Amino acid sequence: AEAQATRGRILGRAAEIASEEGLDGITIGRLAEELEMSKSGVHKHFGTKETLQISTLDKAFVDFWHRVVEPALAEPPGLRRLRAVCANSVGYLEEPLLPGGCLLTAALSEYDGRPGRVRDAVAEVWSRWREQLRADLTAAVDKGELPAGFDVEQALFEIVAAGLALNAAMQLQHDRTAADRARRAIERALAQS
Amino acid sequence: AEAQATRGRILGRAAEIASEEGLDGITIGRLAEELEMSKSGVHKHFGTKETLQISTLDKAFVDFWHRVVEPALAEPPGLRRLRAVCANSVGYLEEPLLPGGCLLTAALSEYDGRPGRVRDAVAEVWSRWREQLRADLTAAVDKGELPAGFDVEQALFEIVAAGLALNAAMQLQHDRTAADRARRAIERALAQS
Ligand SMILES: [Ca+2]
Ligand SMILES: [Ca+2]
Repeated sequence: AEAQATRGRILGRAAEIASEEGLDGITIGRLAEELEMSKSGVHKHFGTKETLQISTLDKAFVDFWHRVVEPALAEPPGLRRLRAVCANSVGYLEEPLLPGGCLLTAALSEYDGRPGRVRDAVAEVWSRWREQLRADLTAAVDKGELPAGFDVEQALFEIVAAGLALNAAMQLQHDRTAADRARRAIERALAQS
Repeated sequence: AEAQATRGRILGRAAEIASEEGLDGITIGRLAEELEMSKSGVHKHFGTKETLQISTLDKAFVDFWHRVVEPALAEPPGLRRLRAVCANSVGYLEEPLLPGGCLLTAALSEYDGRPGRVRDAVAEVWSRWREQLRADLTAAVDKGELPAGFDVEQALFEIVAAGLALNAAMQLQHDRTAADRARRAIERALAQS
């Protein structure tokens, strides 16, 4: 079952490629060529390019979650966990796992005008991410760490916005100042949203 | 010189197509087929697909500027002009000229990992937009409408971030609540950044 290793090789290379070229740059044939494999050998892991595209998206999300959310679980729900998650996500955006930055953020713009199975998977991922942030904001109000009338969705909007702007600045401008601005924007989100 | 009209037809259809498919979905052959023209007839306006791609980006930016910035010039520089520009840009994002939303925002994610002439043009456009916002923030401090130690680049970061998040929410989620959140995020940007 060194298949599991081969699968990881495929998905790993696909995430790298897709982070700069887009998910639609991902075909069975492209990956066979990149890894000096037969198309047959790729096809036994992933039947269609859409399956490969979705599995690559999922893999990248798993790697992100392991770097960003899992380390934060050593903190209690609420502001403690939220601050940890946000510090980790900023870190991940300023030093991405993939050469083209955050694949989740890029897939968002690539697929929002592309109705179908891949876009539905992008929506699913973004939904889980937003919920992880929202749960800790909600917990923080519940625990009295934020005021009773605090607007959870406003703060969430602004926190996600900071991430999107950080990724754009890093990828387009190589602007390393954006991270400190994202950090400040996240604190400001917590102060009256 | 009904060529000028033909050019507008080409660029118009190209902006529509690119807003959902990306700028890399733009070829001479695609547009010839879309408009029932010869490739020859397209090629006399735009020699290469990169020229066509850049001209389409520019056209879309011109249309945006005419809807968003020009109407705001009836206001004095500073907060008056800034609020008008931001209200217009929010309006444009909730009711876009193109079916796939803001082309400038999409090109940003499409081309940041694609070094070359198109990406350089995307950078140029985004630079002009950021400067239009920055000039009015700077004017507002200069006029004493914002406090003396107000951080112009923080506010700018957060204002641009709100636009990026609004476009993502509109395009992916059809979430019409995002506009009111963008509006609130822009006011909050002006309050201590
Ligand atoms: Ca929940
Ligand atoms: Ca200037």
